[PDB]
Order: sequence, then structure tokens, then C-alpha cells
Amino acid sequence: TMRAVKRMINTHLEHKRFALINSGNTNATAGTVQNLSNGIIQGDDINQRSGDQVRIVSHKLHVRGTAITVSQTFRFIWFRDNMNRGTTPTVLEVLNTANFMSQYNPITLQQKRFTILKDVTLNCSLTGESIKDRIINLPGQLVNYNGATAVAASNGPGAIFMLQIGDSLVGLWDSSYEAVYTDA
Amino acid sequence: TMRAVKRMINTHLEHKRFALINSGNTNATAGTVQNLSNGIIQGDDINQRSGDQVRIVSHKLHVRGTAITVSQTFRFIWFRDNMNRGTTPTVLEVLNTANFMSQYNPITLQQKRFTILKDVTLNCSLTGESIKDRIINLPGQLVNYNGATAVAASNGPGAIFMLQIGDSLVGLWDSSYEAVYTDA
Amino acid sequence: TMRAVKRMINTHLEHKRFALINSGNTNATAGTVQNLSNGIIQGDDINQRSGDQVRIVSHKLHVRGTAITVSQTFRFIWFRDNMNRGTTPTVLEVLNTANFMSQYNPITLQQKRFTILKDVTLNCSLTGESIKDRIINLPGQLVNYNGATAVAASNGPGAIFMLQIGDSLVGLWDSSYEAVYTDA
Amino acid sequence: TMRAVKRMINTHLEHKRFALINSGNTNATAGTVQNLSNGIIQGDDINQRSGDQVRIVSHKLHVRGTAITVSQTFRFIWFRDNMNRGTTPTVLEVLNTANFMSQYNPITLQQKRFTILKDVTLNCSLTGESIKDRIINLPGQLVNYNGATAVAASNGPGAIFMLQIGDSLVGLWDSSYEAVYTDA
Amino acid sequence: TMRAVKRMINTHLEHKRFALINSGNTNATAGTVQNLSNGIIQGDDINQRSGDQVRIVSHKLHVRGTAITVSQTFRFIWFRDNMNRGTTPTVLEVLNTANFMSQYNPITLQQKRFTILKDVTLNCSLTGESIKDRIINLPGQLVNYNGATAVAASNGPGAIFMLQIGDSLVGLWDSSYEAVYTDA
Amino acid sequence: TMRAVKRMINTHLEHKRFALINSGNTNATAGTVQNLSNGIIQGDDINQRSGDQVRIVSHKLHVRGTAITVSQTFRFIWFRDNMNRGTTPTVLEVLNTANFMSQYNPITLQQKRFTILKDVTLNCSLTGESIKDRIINLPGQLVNYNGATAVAASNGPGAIFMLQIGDSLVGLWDSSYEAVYTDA
Amino acid sequence: TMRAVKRMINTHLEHKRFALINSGNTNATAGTVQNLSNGIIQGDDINQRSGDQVRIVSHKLHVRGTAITVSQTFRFIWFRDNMNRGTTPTVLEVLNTANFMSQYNPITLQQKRFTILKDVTLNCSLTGESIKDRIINLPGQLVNYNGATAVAASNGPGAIFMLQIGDSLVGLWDSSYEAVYTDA
Amino acid sequence: TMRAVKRMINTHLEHKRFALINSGNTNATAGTVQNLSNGIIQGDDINQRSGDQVRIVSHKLHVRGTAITVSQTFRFIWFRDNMNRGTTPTVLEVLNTANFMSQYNPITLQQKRFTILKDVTLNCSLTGESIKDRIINLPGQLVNYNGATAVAASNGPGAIFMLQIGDSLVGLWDSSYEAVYTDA
Amino acid sequence: TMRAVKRMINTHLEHKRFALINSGNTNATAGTVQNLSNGIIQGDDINQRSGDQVRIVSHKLHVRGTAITVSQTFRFIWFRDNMNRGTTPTVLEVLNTANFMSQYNPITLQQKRFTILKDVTLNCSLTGESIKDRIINLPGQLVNYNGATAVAASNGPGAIFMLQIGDSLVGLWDSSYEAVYTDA
Amino acid sequence: TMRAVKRMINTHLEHKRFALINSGNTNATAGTVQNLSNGIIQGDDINQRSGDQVRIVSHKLHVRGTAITVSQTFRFIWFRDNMNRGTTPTVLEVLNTANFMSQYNPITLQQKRFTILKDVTLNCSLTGESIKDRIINLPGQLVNYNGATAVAASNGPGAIFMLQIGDSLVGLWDSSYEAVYTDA
Ligand SMILES: [Mg+2]
Ligand SMILES: [Mg+2]
Ligand SMILES: [Mg+2]
Ligand SMILES: [Mg+2]
Ligand SMILES: [Mg+2]
Ligand SMILES: [Mg+2]
Ligand SMILES: [Mg+2]
Ligand SMILES: [Mg+2]
Ligand SMILES: [Mg+2]
Ligand SMILES: [Mg+2]
Ligand SMILES: [Mg+2]
Ligand SMILES: [Mg+2]
Ligand SMILES: [Mg+2]
Ligand SMILES: [Mg+2]
Repeated sequence: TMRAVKRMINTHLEHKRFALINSGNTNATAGTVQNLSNGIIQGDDINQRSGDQVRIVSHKLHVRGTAITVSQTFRFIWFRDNMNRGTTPTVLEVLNTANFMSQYNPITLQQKRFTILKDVTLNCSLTGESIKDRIINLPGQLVNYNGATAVAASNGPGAIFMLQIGDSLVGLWDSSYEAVYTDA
Repeated sequence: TMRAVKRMINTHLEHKRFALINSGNTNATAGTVQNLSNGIIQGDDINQRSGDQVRIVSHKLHVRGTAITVSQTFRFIWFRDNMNRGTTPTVLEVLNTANFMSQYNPITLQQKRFTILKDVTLNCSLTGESIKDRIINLPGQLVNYNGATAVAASNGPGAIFMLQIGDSLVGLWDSSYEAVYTDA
Repeated sequence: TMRAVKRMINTHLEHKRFALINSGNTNATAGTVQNLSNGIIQGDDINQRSGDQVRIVSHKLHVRGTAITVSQTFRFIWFRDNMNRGTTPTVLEVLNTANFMSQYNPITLQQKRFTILKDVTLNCSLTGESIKDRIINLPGQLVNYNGATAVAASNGPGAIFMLQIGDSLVGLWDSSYEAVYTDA
Repeated sequence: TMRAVKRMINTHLEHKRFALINSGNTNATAGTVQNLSNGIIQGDDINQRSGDQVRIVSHKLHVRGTAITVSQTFRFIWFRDNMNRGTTPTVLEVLNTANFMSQYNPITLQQKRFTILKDVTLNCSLTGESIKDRIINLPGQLVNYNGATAVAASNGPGAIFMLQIGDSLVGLWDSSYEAVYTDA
Repeated sequence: TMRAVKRMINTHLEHKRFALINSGNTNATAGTVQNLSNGIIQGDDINQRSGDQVRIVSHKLHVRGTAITVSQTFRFIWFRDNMNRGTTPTVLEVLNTANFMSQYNPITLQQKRFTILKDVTLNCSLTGESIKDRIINLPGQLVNYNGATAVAASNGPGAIFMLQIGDSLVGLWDSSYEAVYTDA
Repeated sequence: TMRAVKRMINTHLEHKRFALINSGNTNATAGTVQNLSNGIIQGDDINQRSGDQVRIVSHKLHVRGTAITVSQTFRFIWFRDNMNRGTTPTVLEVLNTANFMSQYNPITLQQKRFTILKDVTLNCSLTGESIKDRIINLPGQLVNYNGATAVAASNGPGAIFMLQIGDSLVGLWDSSYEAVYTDA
Repeated sequence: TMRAVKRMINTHLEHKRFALINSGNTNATAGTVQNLSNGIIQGDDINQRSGDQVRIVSHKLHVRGTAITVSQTFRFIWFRDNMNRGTTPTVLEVLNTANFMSQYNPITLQQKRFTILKDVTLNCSLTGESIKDRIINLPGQLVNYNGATAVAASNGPGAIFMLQIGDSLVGLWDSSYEAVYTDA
Repeated sequence: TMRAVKRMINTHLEHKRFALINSGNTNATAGTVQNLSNGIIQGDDINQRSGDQVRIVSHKLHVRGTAITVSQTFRFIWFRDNMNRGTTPTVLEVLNTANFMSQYNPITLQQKRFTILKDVTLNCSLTGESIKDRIINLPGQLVNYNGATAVAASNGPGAIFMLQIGDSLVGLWDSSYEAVYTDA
Repeated sequence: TMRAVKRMINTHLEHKRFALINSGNTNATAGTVQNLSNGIIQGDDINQRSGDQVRIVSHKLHVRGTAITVSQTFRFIWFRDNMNRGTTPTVLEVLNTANFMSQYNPITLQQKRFTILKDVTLNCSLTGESIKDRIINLPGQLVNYNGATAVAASNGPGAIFMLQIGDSLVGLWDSSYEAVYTDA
Repeated sequence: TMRAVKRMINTHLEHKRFALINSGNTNATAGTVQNLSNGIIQGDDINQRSGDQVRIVSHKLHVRGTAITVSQTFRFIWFRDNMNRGTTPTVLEVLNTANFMSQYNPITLQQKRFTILKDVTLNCSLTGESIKDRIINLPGQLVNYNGATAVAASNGPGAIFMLQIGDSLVGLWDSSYEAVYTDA
């Protein structure tokens, strides 16, 4: 019976879509954290939200690494921040050490501060597959906001981030992100 | 049980209303296509939409023709464009020939490009009922948009149009349109 | 169960459509018989047939009379010829006498030579409703042909005709015809 | 019981087949959209249609990319246009931006203007697998047409297209397409 | 079971048809009674009877009045004489007074001398609908005869008549009558 | 139970009988069509009809060919015309070509214009059985007429004909026909 | 239930008919193979096909031999080629030796290359029945084609042929062939 | 259940075929016995056997007699020798006397030495049917051999023979024989 | 129960095996068709057949391509000819065009002339996996023959072939084939 | 019911986490054994234990090899020491010989001295994938200790080790280890 409720309710709720592209970035040893869900700002457009809450029905992540000069490994971490208070998470909050071989931070994952959605490691070789890509599609959850604009202060619980970290600074990595959500 | 769902859900969704008036237009031999649902633009007002989708619960069409100089026939076609891509439909896409006696286009109706809601023909005579009117009330369906403003490029699948065509160019026809819709 | 067969089969058969217009004709005392289904000719187009048989799912007739000079009556007979052998039926085969008040021919209707679909009589007055129209929509049956082109010799059993007869020779009557058929 | 209907009906309907080959084309940054189902024209031959509707039982897509000069990525999008009105779709209607990393257009996919059948990305490296191919076989649906010939104006709802877009202009990509359909 | 008897028996009995036309008659104040079923005479033709009895399966009456000079009312009475003895009924036997506003004769209708099938009153105005018509189709009953020819002496119980009476002597009224009967 | 109805009804209906003889006719290459049921004319005699309809309970055909000079083949076609309009059918309407080896006309038999009752081919040899005969007895159906006399214009749907065609013009063929029918 | 499917489907499919005549041919010792189903060519006519497949509902074969000079035997073989690749079968593929007394080829019938429908042998004597004929009516099966025209290259699996072989070269044999098929 | 065994086993066993022709032989008064099954010799070909046993699934006999000079009777006896020891049976072992009117030998048929499959007598007259033929198809049984080659010494139990005997020495008779057998 | 039949019967039937090797062949642009099942000839050896039929229980295909000079693609088509008449199939009968990217021939596959068992495409790169191989194991069906020796004329329905076609003429491809069959 | 116990108990027990990283080590021919679980020392911190027992709910192993100078194979053995007495296991206790191709020691695995969790072999080529990695996640068991500090003497039954051994001494391998355990 609950299935009928989903059909009945979701047929009356617009499934807004937001598209994000981030191409041309270099590989990092210390690492970087990239905002994906923050592009959803306040407004009456299809790629915007009313209020500070949106339910993401599903979202897609696409990454692609390229090897330059030397063979290198690209690591991508797709996680969810359930305790954000208006800040872009650092790398040391997600990993025990700032190394691509590092494991997740024991303190933060015990608290369930972050939820890992998918961790991807790409090895791109000059003498082999110099280019390597992967696509991930997963369901989403509720996403809160602490503001209106697309600045870090607008992030809230349920924020969406991607962590990139590797063994070289010369390779180039590209990514894209799309989300399907309801704003009611 | 599904009836309770409708009551439960529709009691929590605002039923926005949009009113449209179009009076003083002359009768046409070649014909004209008039936008009705495009007046719904983006915004936070009661006669506006958020996003690019709205479900029309019901809508009403009112037409009225007047005979001037000579007796003439007013034909009104109330149809739905389910394949709009940002254009106001022409008359030859709806009729085999640009004549008030013409039948619907076989190619487009086979594809279900247009859905006919109600076709009305009014005969107004100088020696008789010089004035003649009719009111139509029907349920609505989902209406998409390809933009934000009230220009033709904003029209999308589910658009609402009215086709007017007659045997004279001197008569005057007036119309009105109201829609009750939910924007969630 | 037979309902499912109709859905299963008709979803795989193209519903070809043919549109016919005939406007500007004068009213007749002796009467005239007009071909409607003969425009369907052999070919691979949407308004054509392969072979010499087509099943008409439904068809529509639209007529409109206008009074000129004097008040006059327009009579329209929409019948089906189930015994055609390559000829356009005459008026005396359909009516006992060549008069708009005449009844159907007793000899031919006993044989079921013709099947009456709808008989329409319009009275158009100069001091009243100078113009009068009517629309008829009915299901169709099998239609055979005795040729390929759009000449009278191509007509066969199941042909579609309209008989027009009135009390004056000055009035003008217009008509249109559309058919939805399967050619398999 | 409905299974028997499929066997009973499909044993009496010819399964026409159409073969298409497109080889020697260069990789594109802005992208290109290729017609596949338009080669089916009107006629009485096995690779032709009668009317403007055909049901595609199944269809197959074959692609193959080759790396020249530099390593490059080939992206292939196999989609269905359900709202075509006589035009070859552009790339910006299918992607948010004209980039191989771009996501699908939020506005058009919300409307269900296009249906994605299969998206394929091939990475061809000079130091590795310089050549890479893939074969896709899927069931088909109804395909309408707006004309008779093999020009873009003949395309209609259900049209079949392939989008090719990459990160270089020197690589060469080849493709083939076959469809099995019934024309009744 | 009795339904099968009707099908079994009526499939073996010829359904003879008789057509009658009476056009160009003037409106009457005192009134006139017109013979309709008397045209059925003795013979071996399709519009004739053997003996003096026929069962009328169904019969149709068509009337049409026209206004001349002044606006006038046409009254038509379609009745059945169940006690005829070889005479054409008068108007005073059917109406209390020889006036178009008169009610049926109390003495004769108490006896069931006449059976009223349909009473029609047409108001034709020079400034409005100068012409007005009506068609009636009803089942029939047994019809006896007192002779062989088409004279009044041949009428018997079950005879069919029409009474015409109005408020002017200048208008023209026309009529037609057809009957479907079995002669076994 | 329906069997009792047949006994009950047929015991009260006279079974009229009509006898026809046609002897001394020569064999034909182009062929000839002979009227058999037309001898039933209007009247009160036992071999006549009242009206224009008769139900033939059963009918019998007898043919006999004789060889003269050279051996020859006699072909006899006993068919029923269900779409007659007052004409004696030609040979080209029944056969694709005017040859004794010809097959039935594809166009007319698709329409069911003619119903084949029995086709008989007799080969008569001078050195063998110079004479050869055959008798056929079949049930009948309803037979309509378009007139009263025994001319071709009196033929109607359900008419009865025999087609004779052979490979020589010197042989002599004889025939007879009897029908048992009810005229009620 | 499957019977209803046949009625439901076959009532919507035209039963095209093709008529073939072949008269005046001499008897053969070595034998000859005659094309019967190849006359069905591509087109939109009633005696034509769309595509390269047709289902033959039923087909009829008529043969007739005549004795000239000396008494001779006519042998007729009506077979089906289920493995045709664009060639008219030879006589040695159907018979072990080129003799009218020969049996079927063991190699080809083991493979089921040919399917025998009916084998007819006629003995025509000058001192007896100089002429002898036979008619065969059988159901049909699917018939494929490898082309469009009526040449041998157009023949495919399911082709229809007749083999004629006898003990003399002076006799004359005639034949005809008709087929009832659906082209959907 | 045993039916399934036949299908299961016979689908895995080759059905070898052997064709035999014997034409141009004269009619005999004393009679002659002809070998039919002996042509099956040892080898790996389709018309050969491995070992000395074969099961004949079915076999066919075709005979044809011709009258020369005087009218004569051809008698054909198709029998089976179940006790053969390497000899071609004589005529006196099959008939009480060497006469075409003779009955079967009482001594040998009591022992079931021979099994009669079909006895055919043809009367061919110069003034009538000078030629007469007959075809017989029957199931077969096990056939043993006493050798390898096609000589009489190779015959064994189950051998197949035909006895020909008549009242004249001038007529010519022809025959053919085919067998379908399994060699496992 | 039918499973026991398979065990019971197959335990008494020898499972003959045939081994085929074909190494050192160059890649082809136009393509080549290779005989695999023809090596089975007549005889009493384990790799031979008696008669002209064998049931292949299972068969195995092994292919291996090598890149020389330039990177190239090897395409292998493993199909079954069900309508062979003593010929090695050409490439144009299996493919619409003589290109490695070509699709299967629509005309021949509609007829089911060929049955595709497995299509394999190998891409061999000089900078990567210069060598690439694949092994296929499938069940078999009945295989007929039209001769005795290992020439093309000996091929029959059920023949086994492999089609090789590529984009270069310098690469070398090798293959092997083994079949397990019963000859009873 | 036991499932509820797990939920009830594990919700009250802290799931301590320990993170270990070991990067920059060279490949070994003789091999090396690395301590992973010994980093868990006594204390009140989250990455420490109270007592000498901890239950590991789950643990993760990550390895990554890199090829330098020459292509080489990295072998990783992830095992459990269930009989430790305060010593780091040697390589000869785990393998029959100190070779990367060696099998496990028969004597020690019979005793179940070591339990193999996962054995991974990575082949890294200079002309191909110079870098190769793998991630393993498995449940854990009880882990005892014989001390307090992170020296080898502190190891006890249930210890966790990784064995690395390869065919070269120039390659570099990196690893990480994380464990989730309860200390109650
Ligand atoms: Mg919201
Ligand atoms: Mg909305
Ligand atoms: Mg048709
Ligand atoms: Mg490489
Ligand atoms: Mg079609
Ligand atoms: Mg009567
Ligand atoms: Mg009379
Ligand atoms: Mg009658
Ligand atoms: Mg055509
Ligand atoms: Mg077809
Ligand atoms: Mg044997
Ligand atoms: Mg041998
Ligand atoms: Mg065999
Ligand atoms: Mg503890």
C-alpha cells in the first residue's frame, strides 16, 4: 500500500534537476574537497530551491583522470556531511593522514559525521591506459542548508562533497555531478 | 483507499489560480493560435509557478462571437500540445487545410502531437442571434515549460492553446481562460 | 478476453487517416451523390491503401448550409453502398422520388443495397439562422474497392457516399469528411 | 494467455529489417547528432515502411573508436526523441554544456523529451588499447514519421539518434545500426 | 424463447415497403384528414397486399410547414382509426371543435375509436424560422381493409390518417409517409 | 427447440416449385452466363412470387455435354450473385481470363460479390464417353428481385446463374434447373 | 480460445489473391519446373506483396493433359522448396532419374529440401479418354522471397513449383494456379 | 509413453533412402520375380547398409502397364520372403499354377513362407485405356541379408520381391521402387 | 522420464569426434568463409560418418588473432547454414556490406537462411595486447550433407562455417574446431 | 531472536577504530612479515585497548604495488596467527619455500597455526599498468595480546599479519590497514 503512496505523491511533486561540471583540475597530494550540492541556490528556477531543505531522489557522479609526465593514482571520495555548520570539510577530517593511501578518520566515522557513498581509485599509466573514468549513480537523502547563496556558509547537514587526493601534482582530473530532487 | 490519499495530499497543496482575458479580436480566415497557459510565469505569487512543471486540476474556457456586417461562423479549437519545443503551433499543424471546414491534420493526430479538448463552432446571424457564447469546464493534466517568462519559448509539453478560424474578417470574438493548478 | 485481443492487435496496426473537404457547392432539387471514401487510393502514404480493402475504425461527417436569396431546406443523406460494382449511385436508387421530402426507396432498402448512417435536414431562414451546421461521428466497417485510382470505377462494396437534395438551387452547402482506418 | 496472442499475431506479421553503416567520421568536441531510423523510407521493399508508423521489435547499435596522434575519449549517447517535429536534435538539447563530461539537460529530461537508451564512453590510448568497441542490443518501441523521404523533416516522435562527442578532433569513430520492425 | 420465434418467423416473411408523398397543400382552419395507408392496394407487387390484412412492423411520418404572408401555426395529428367502416374520418370526430387549439373529442376517445400516435404543432414565423419540420418513427399494428382499391371505401379498422389544421389559409405544408409491413 | 419452430412454421408455408429447361446450346470459348432464377415472375401461380423476395429451400442443377466433331471440355460454374443491381453478370467478372482453365476473379471473390456453389468440368471424347452428365442438389438462400418480369433488370441480390465455357464451339450442352422456395 | 484469435486477427487482414494461367505447353521427357508463386511481385495492388514475406492461407492447382498422335502419360509434381536461394529447381534435384517413372531424390527429401504437396499422373489414350484433368486445393504456409521482380532470383524459401514430365513430346498440357494469402 | 520413445529414438537415426527403377520389360505368361530390396548393398553411402540388417520404415511400389498389339492383363504381386536362404523365389512357389488367374500356393502360404503385401491386376485395352498405373505405399519391416553384394545370394529373410505375370508376351510393363529404412 | 531416454539411448551410441585446425591465415577486408564441418567424410573411422546425416552433440570453436605492423580488428562470425545446396556461402549473403562493421544481411536472416551462433570481435594493438584469443563451446544440431568427400559440393543443411573479416590485410589469425557427434 | 541480542548489545559497546599506514617499502624476494594489529596498545584512547583482548568486528586491507626498472610481481598474504606466543612469524612458517610461487606450509596449515584471509598477487608491467592496487574488507574475530606495548612480544593468538614477497628488490609497495573492534 505504501508503494501507491509513493506513486500518488511523487506524481504531484516536480523533480527538479541540477547539473554541475568541474573540469581541468590538477591532482593533489594534500587533497581538496569540492562542493557539489551547494550550487542549488534559492529561487523559482528549475535548478534552485525554496527554503533550505530539498530531498534528493537520486544523484550521479562522473570522474575522469588523465596521466601527465608520470604515472599517478587518482583517488575520489564521495561522502555526505551530516553535521555541517557552514564550512567546507577539510581533508584531515575525512582521512587519518593526508595521503592517498590513508584510511578514513576513526574519530569522525565513529560519530557518523561523514557517510561514505563511494570511494574510487584510478591508476593511470603512460605506457597503458593513460585515461580512466567511472560513473556512479546512487539514491539520495534529505539535504539541509544554512543559507541562500552558493558559498560555503550555505552548506548544512546532508551536504554533498567529493574528496580528491593523489600521488602527483601534474595530472589533470575532471568531474561532473547531477542531482534529481524534490522541493516541497 | 486511493481516494483518501487524494484528500490527504490535496488538502496540503495550494490550488493556485490563473485568470486570462482576451477580448476584441477579429475573426480570421487563415486562423490564429492563442497562448493561454503561458501567462503562468516564474515567481512566488498566486498566479505564478516555481520551476517548470505545474499540474492543472481543472481549467475553464469561455468564448463569445459577434456578427458584424455579414453573418459568419466562428470556430474555436481547444487543444493540448504534448510535444512543444518552444514554439506557438501553427494552424496547418492542427488542420489539413486553412479552412474553418477543415478536419484535423491526419499526420499530427496519428502521432498524438495534439490532444483535442473541445471544438466549438458558433454561427452568428444578423437576422437572428447576432451573439453566441459557450463555456467549457474540463479537468487538466501536467503542464511543462521550457523557460521562465511569458514568451513562446517558455512553452513546453502540455501547453494549452486555442485555435480560432472563421469565414469572415469583420466579426469580433472574445474569450477568457482560468486554470486551477498545484505547484509542488 | 476478446477486449485484450483488440488492444493487442490494434496497438500493432497503424491507424491511417484520410481528410476530405468539399466546399462551395450549390443546393440541388434533383440531388447529387458525392464520393467520400474514393479519395483513398493505392500507395504507401498515410492517406492511401495497399490492396483493395480497408477497415474504417471511425469516420466523421461535417455539413454546413447557407441561405441565399430565399429560405431553403438542405437535406443530407449519409449512407453506405454494400453492393457497388464500380458506379456512383444515383438519387432514384436512394429515394422513391427526386424530392427532398421523399422517403427511401422501398426496393433497394429491402435488399439492404444501401445502409443509412445518418439523415440530416437543415432549414436555413433569411430572417433567422441563415447558417446551420451539424457534425456526425460514427464507427465504420470494411470498405472494398474495385480499382486503384480515385475514379468511380474504383468504388466497391462498403463505399461511402453523401446525398444532398433541397428545395432551391441558389443556396450554398459545404462539407468535410475524415476517416480513421487500418490497412493490414 | 497474452503470450499466445503475441505468438499468434507476430507469426502473421513480417519482421522487416533495416541495416545502416556510418564509418570514417572524426571525433567532435562540440558534438554531432546522427540519424539512424530515418533511412526507413516509404515503399514496398523489405527495408521500407508503408505509412508513417512502424513498431521496432529490437534494434542494435555498434560503435568503434580509434586513437590518432593523441589519446582521446569517445562518448556515444543512444537516445530516443519522443517529441520530434521534423528536426535533427542539437547537442545542447541533450547536454547541459557542449562537453563530453557534461550531464544530460535537466529541462529536456524532466519533460521526457528524450529517452536515454545507452550512454557509452570509450577511452582509447596510444600506449594501450588504441581501438575499442562495444555492441548494444535493446528492444524497440513505436516510431512515427512526419514525411516520406530520408530527410530530417521526415523524423517524428520515437525517432532514433546517436550523439557523439569527445575531447579531440583527430580520432576516427565508426558505427553501424540495425533494426527489426513490423509495418502493419 | 419468444424472441427466437420472432427471429425465426420474421426471417421467412417479406417486409414489404410502401412510400407516400403529399406536398404542396395549403394550411386549413376547418382542417383536413389525409389517407396514408390506403395507397396499399391488392396485387403481387412489393407495395401491395394480398387479401385485406397487413401487419405494419413500423411506419414513419415526415411533415414540413412553411410560412407565407403571415406567421401561422401548423398542427398535425397522427392517429389510428380502429372502427373504420369505409369512410374517411371527419375533423369533428377527432376534435371537440374545428379549431387548432381544440382538444380531442371526449366521446370518441372514450370509446377508443381513434388512437393518437403523435400530435405535432409547428409555429413558423416570417421574422424567424419561416420553415419547420419534424420526423416521427413508431412501430405499427394490424391494418384491415374493406376493399381492394385506394378509395375511402377500402379503409378498415387500423387505418392510418393524418389531421392537419391551422390558424391560416395561406401557408403551405408538405408531408411524406413510409410503412414497413408483412403480408402473410 | 428451434427444430420444432421449423416444423411448425414450414408446415404452414407453401413450398412453391419452379422448373427450368435449357437444351440445345453450343459450347462457348468466351463463355456465357445463363439466368435460372429469373423465370420466377410476379403472380398468384405456383411457379411465381408475390413481392420481390423468396426463400429457396433447395434447388437442383442438371447438366449434360455432348462431343461433336472433336473432343472438348465443358465447364459449368454454378454461382450466386449477392450484389446484383439489374444486370446479367459477364464472364470476366467471374474469371480472371475468358478461358475454361481460368481461375475465379480475385477482385470479385475477395468482395464476396459471387458465391460459388459448384464448379463442374466434363471431358467428352469421341473415342470414349462422348456424353457425360452430372446432377447437383444443394440448399438455397434468400433471393431478391429488382423488378417483376423475367428480364435481366428484374435480377437482384441472391440471383442464380450458371456459367458455361469450353475449348470448342461445336459441342452441344443441355441443362435443367428446379427450385423449391417459400413466398411469404 | 485460439480459434477466436484466428477470427479476430484474420478479419482485420486482407486476403489478397493471385491468379496464374499456363496453357499450351508440350509434354516433356526430361521434364520442366514451372514457377507459380513468383508472379507475386512488390507493389500496392491486390495481386502483389509488400516486403519479401507472405502467408498463403490456401492455394489451388488445376492441370489438364491432352493426347496427340500417340497415347502418353502426364505426370505433375506439386512441391515446395524450403531452401531456395534464388534459382529455379532442376528436375534431377526432385527425381533420382529424369524419367516419369522415377522416384523422388533420396538425398534432397532426406534433407527436407522439397516438400511434396501432391503428385498426379494422368494417362490419356486416343482410343479412350483423350483428355483428363484434376483439381487440387490445399492450405498454404509462409513464402519468402529473395527479390522484388518476377525473375528466378526473386524466389526464396517456401517457393511454389510444379514439375511436369512424361513419356512423349507431342502431347499438350495446360494448368492454372490461384493463391489466397495475407501480406501484413 | 511409447510414442515418445519412437520420437526420441527416430530423431537420432538416419532414415536412409534407396531408389529403384525397372522400365521396358515385357509381359510374361510363365511369370518373373524381380528383386527390389537387393540393390541395398554394403557401404557408407546413403543408399547402402552396414552389416546385414535394415529396418524399412516404409516403402513404395509403382507399376505401369501398356497394351501392344492385343489387349492383355498385367498382374503384379508384391510379397515378402520371410524364409529366404540366398535364392530368388520362383513363380511356382508363389502360385499353384503358372497362370495369371492362379491362386496363391496353399503349401507355402500355410507355412507363411511368403507374406502378400498387395496384388494388383491391370487390364489394358487397345480400344480403351491402353495405359494403366497404380501406386502403393505401405510400412515396412526388418530385412535381413545373406551377403554383401547385389546378387541373389545376398537375399535373406524379409526380402522384397515383385511377381509379374500376364496373358500375353507383347505388352510392356514398367515399375519403380523406393524404400525408407534405418541402419543402426 | 524423457531424461532416462536420453541416458538409455546415448549410452548405446558412439560419440564420434572430429578435430580441425586452421592456422597461419591473414586478415581480410572483403572477408572469407571457412568450412569446418566438411572435414567429416564418409567412412568407418572415428572422424567420419556413414550416410549423409550426423547429429552434433556439441562443438567448440577457438580463434586467435595477432597484430602485425599496425593495430587491427579481427571479426569472427560462427554461423549455421540451414539451406545449403552444395556451395560455400559468400560474405555478402551474411553481411549487408563487405565491411567488418557491417550488420547481418536483412534478407537472409529474415528467411532464417543462416543461424548466428557467436560473433566475436578482437582488437589487437601493437602498444597493448598484441595477441587476443577466445574459446566458444555450444551444443549442436543435425547436420546434413549433399555428398561424400570434403569438397564444397558435399555441404548440406546444417553446415558449419566461420566468417573472418577485418580492417587490415597484414595480421595473422589462427583457429581450431572440434565437434562431438553421433552417427546412427 | 539472536539478531535482537546483537542489536541490543552492540548499541551499548563502543566500536573503536584503529588506522595503520605503511608506505614506501621495497619488494622482497625472501619476504617480510608486517605487524598490523600490534599498533593497538593499552590505554583509554579510541585507538587503544583495555586488557589484552579485543573483538574485531571488521577490518580492511589496502595494498598498492609500483614497478621500477623491471616488471615484477607483488604477492600479498593476509593471514591470522592463532598460536602466537610473542613473536613475529617468519616467512618459512607460512610458505614451503621462500619464493613468491611457493605454496602454503603443509605442516603449519594442517595444525591450523595460520588462517589465510586473502592472498593477492599483483603483476605490474613497465609497458602496461605500472601501478596496481586492491582493497579487501572482511569480518574479524577475537584478538589476544601477550603484552601492553607495540612490540612483537605483545602479539598473541588472533594476531594480524601481512606477508609480502616478490621476484624483484627494486619495486615499491604501499599498504594501509584499518580495524573496527569492541573492547569490553
Ligand atoms: Mg524546500
Ligand atoms: Mg512546480
Ligand atoms: Mg488493405
Ligand atoms: Mg601498453
Ligand atoms: Mg506502417
Ligand atoms: Mg395479407
Ligand atoms: Mg395477383
Ligand atoms: Mg415474397
Ligand atoms: Mg508502394
Ligand atoms: Mg509482407
Ligand atoms: Mg544394419
Ligand atoms: Mg565402410
Ligand atoms: Mg549417419
Ligand atoms: Mg578488552
